[PDB]
Amino acid sequence: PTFPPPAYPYTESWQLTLTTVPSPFVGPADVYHTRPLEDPCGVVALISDPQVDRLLNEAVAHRRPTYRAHVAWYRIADGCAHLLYFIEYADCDPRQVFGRCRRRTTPMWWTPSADYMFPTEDELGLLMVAPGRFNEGQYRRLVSVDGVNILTDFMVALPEGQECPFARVDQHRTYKFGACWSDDSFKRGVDVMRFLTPFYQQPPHREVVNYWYRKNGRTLPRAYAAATPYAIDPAR
Repeated sequence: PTFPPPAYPYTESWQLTLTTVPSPFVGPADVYHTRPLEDPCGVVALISDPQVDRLLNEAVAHRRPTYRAHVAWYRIADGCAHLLYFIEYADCDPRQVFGRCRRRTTPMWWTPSADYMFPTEDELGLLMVAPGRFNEGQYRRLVSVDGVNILTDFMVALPEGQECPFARVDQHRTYKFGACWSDDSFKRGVDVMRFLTPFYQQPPHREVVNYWYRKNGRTLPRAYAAATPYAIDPAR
């Protein structure tokens, strides 16, 4: 294992430059498939390298001392998207790992999902812990650096008749996924804080979900295999 890296000071705010959620429909998205669970109470890894390092390298090549960024996730439905996650970064260091920034917002979450979903350590993936089957679907990631957008789709397939006995299904029954927004709605403006809720940064978020997982007798994996461009064990 490794010790935690050294801390660096940053300013946390509710918002930075964006008050509305960026449209997820700004371009085409490469498609990946999350790896099937070995058992229903396992962890789904929405992980795939966005190759955002290219954009940081460009900042260095043009001798720009900082970069700006944001990350958003969405559930894609027919003709519209449900909100899921949004965070913004400013005064970021292009010679450090993504997200090493002097300014960042609180992550903004769809709270029912935040009960069992949280970002990966590098902040560019999501982990989905012991999901109810209702979580099946198409998850889009937006990674943006200096106004350049990278889009990635993650297909989450969960077999019919398989569900974790302690899956979080209570909040979904009450709140579901929230409203669904078309491209034209994103263009007119969907207010971030109107529909999403400020939340913990990734490390305490991970540990809050981990506490629930461990209380139910399960241990988070030490590593997570990336989503693949092909489907593994596809159904019907």
